[PDB]
Amino acid sequence: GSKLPPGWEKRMSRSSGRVYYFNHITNASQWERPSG
Repeated sequence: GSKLPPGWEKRMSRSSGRVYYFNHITNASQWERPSG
């Protein structure tokens, strides 16, 4: 994929903000897309 590892969700920010992805191991979030 695009720099992100597997381990992720497509959470939403404050509400409408963005679908910042969120990892569930490390619980960081981001704009790219993982695929392995």
